[PDB]
Amino acid sequence: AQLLAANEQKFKFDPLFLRLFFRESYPFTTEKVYLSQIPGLVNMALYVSPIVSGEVIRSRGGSTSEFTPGYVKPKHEVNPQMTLRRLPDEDPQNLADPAYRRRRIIMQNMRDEELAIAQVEEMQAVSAVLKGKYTMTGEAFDPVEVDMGRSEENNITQSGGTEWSKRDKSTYDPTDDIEAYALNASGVVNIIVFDPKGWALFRSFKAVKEKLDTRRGSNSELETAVKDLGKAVSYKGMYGDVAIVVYSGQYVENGVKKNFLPDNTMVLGNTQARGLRTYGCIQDADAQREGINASARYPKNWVTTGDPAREFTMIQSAPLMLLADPDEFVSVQLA
Amino acid sequence: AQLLAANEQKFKFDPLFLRLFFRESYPFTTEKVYLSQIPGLVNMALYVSPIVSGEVIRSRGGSTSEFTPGYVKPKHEVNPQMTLRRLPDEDPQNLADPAYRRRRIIMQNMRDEELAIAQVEEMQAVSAVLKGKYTMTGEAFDPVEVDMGRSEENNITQSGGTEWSKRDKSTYDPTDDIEAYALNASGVVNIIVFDPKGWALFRSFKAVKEKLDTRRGSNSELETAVKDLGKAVSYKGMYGDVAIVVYSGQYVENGVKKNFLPDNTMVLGNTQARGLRTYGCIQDADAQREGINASARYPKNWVTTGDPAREFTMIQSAPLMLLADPDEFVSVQLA
Amino acid sequence: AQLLAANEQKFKFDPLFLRLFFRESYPFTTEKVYLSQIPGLVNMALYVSPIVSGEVIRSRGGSTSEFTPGYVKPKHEVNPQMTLRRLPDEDPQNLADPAYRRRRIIMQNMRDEELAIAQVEEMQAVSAVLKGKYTMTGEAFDPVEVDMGRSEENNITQSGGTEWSKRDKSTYDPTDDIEAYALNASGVVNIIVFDPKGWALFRSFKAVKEKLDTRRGSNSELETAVKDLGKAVSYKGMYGDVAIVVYSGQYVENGVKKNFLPDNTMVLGNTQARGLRTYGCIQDADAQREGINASARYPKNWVTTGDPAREFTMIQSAPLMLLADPDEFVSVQLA
Repeated sequence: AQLLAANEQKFKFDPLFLRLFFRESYPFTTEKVYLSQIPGLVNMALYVSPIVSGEVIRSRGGSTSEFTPGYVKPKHEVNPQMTLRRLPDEDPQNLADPAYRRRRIIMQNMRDEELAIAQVEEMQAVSAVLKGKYTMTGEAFDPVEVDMGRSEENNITQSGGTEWSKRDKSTYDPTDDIEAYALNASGVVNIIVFDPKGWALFRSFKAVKEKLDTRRGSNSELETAVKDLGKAVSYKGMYGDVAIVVYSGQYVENGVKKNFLPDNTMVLGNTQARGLRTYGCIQDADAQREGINASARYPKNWVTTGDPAREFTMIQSAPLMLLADPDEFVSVQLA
Repeated sequence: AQLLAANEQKFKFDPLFLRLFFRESYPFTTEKVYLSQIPGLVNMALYVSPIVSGEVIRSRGGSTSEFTPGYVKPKHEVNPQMTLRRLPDEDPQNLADPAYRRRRIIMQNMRDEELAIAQVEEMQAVSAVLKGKYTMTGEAFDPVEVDMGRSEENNITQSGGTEWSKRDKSTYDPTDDIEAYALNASGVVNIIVFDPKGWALFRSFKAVKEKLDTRRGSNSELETAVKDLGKAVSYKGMYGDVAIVVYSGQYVENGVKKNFLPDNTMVLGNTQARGLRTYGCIQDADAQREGINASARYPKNWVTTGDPAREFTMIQSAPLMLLADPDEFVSVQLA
Repeated sequence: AQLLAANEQKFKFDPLFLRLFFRESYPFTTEKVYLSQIPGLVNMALYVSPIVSGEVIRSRGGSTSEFTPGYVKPKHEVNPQMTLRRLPDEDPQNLADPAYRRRRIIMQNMRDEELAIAQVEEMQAVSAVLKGKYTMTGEAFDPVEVDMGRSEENNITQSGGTEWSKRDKSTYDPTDDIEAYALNASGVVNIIVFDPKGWALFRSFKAVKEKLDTRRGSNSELETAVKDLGKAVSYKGMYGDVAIVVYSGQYVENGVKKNFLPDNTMVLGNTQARGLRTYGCIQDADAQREGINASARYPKNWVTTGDPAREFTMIQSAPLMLLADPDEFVSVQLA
């Protein structure tokens, strides 16, 4: 059987949300995820004369704690009938070796497994930053709710008398409307990432293209962080002090593709916003014995006997994406 | 006769369709091609409970999983009278000996056999992704039809009603048309490869000229993948987010050179698409006897006696150029 | 733990459809079943000249492929407490040894495995040639559809138009109706398989009673099938050139017995009709580890650890009882 240390992946393919907002991670050593354990923020200094001692500082972070993360654990078989990919310039002599073929199959199954986990880790992020409400469902899970604690004003949808679709396409300037939306953002807005269906509406305005300086090179760091996803994400240009990204990544259902975002929607935030990546206990009998109770991922390979007689490789984790200031992003439902 | 070791070519000149979309290859160990063994696409992760239970994931192949490969075995003769081409740095003194003349004519036959096979493979790939459908024909061979499953929404015909050739060349902006045609691409496009004749009408508009970039290219390693194909491939620049390539390849029929693409056409798509390069078995006694049934190419040299007392060279293969998702591209039929 | 050498069933008990139409069996080597790999029939040898190269015959034709098998795996436990079924003409002295008693109860348990899988094969076969369409389903196995391609011209229902009950049971003749039913058979028909209570009404006609022949012996080799399954199969005699046989077989559901053929049915076919007996792979780690992928049955004895700590016996199969051509039978729904 493959050793547990066979974890040679080193691929970082975070789809534009775990790579820009949810950088820091907090794996937990307890089963449930207790929100009151995060480091939190800090008071100013509390001036004190240098003859008397000062009160010790204590930061706690959040009140509602007893959350519960999902415990996704996809499996795969290693049936040695798959037609292995012809790696460039590899010899055919090595392909005859059963051990090398088995190792190649295990390595490909690891990639397939890790691409299956990040889908949930990004669906959680998308759901968190659209409404601040996110429920976990699935067969045999007892659906668990997650209330991030959003305000109400940070969901402004254009549904009044005048919308961006049913007005003038030559004289209207959306700068004022965008600033009005970003006023209640509890900070300086920096990213106005679009869903391309909703993007095409904004793009039609000439007042946009008359001032959208879409020069190549976003800010010298954003395009460095987003070139890896040449399939899903794209960069439009700079709208002055802010940049525009078009995110079109799709999450696959049992057999069908679906969009992460509703088509005619946009969301505003910052690249410096902090997003928690809290995990939970990897409740495994062997993982407890190897002292890896608190960790991000946990591969395992075993050989089953008798009824489902096969060899399985499984990846298990516990994603409970969170935010510190959920009301800093504003998700505008366009029309 | 020269042995199987006469395979010293190691030249990678696959022309823009086997290198940009069909990079990965899946040679098979059976007469036909079955999509069941193909890894396919990863599914969702399916939240489950803790160690209580766990369900096994199987990656199926869908509905159709049986295709017939396009077997091919072009033959050449090695008559030691053909006047050798004056390749540079070639001394005739160490050339008059037949031991070198034959050894070089063998290599020349290998080169043009491989060139013909690779060019037919590219023709197959273009016929595949220009319209989604495909066929196999030929004298002394049973016709075979191959259907990728392209959606009808990805075959936009420009001739109907609103073309590009009948608009003002200084006021009409074709960005809106490109956006409207690339909206239904099931993924952000970055490659808008044109035709040598089809690019003229697109570029004739003035609005493109100022916005169009020529700055040597700043997209990716794509410029390196283009510089090797200096003859029939030209890289123009930036449309703002996508790259522009004008490709004017040619292939030799019975006696006439023709282009791969229909005259006034263009394609949009992604440079990160998944293009299958499935191959059948090399149904030869020696290949099976040497365990080389699963391979992309098979050279062979022998001498037949009695009626055709001549020495021959063969390169056997069986391409079935296939595309994972045909709906990731848009084929605009310009007019 | 008994090894795979415990294969001593030695019982040939094919019930009248695996013996009359589905004689030829073909265990596949791929998980899914592709009919484009069936050898097919053989034609007359050409009169090739002596001193000339011959021509290679191709034993292929007819795709109709892509059918998946209905994997079946019934378990049993071998707890040594049950009173052993004492076989007639056996030595009772060596029954004292528990090691022999366990080895005998293993085979007594294996017989039930074989019978309970033969019943599933009969369920596959009987209604295979009754409509063409076949839905295989059950718990822990999602429903699967298998369609032969029978035409509506081959499934005449007597209820359409004129019934048979509302007719004179002493003067009317069904010969014209029989010929009309047999005209759309794409081949001569000589079997008139009935249902006993659906055959009583057919026999109720006066002319049929004396018209039916009851001569000794079948045509060539039809009485041979009767001599084996005499409990539920009866051969009335001759009806010109078509044989009258009555199948009153039953299969056991959980605790109740059901008849194989629905009430009012009669099938018109040929004894030489080709009926496939395809199979799937033995999806088991030990099967690949011992190279027994292409097999119909697969015994296994093994020991469970911990929760149901017992020793089990299991047989795995994959019956996909299939017809070479759906248009060789006519299944009249009597009325």
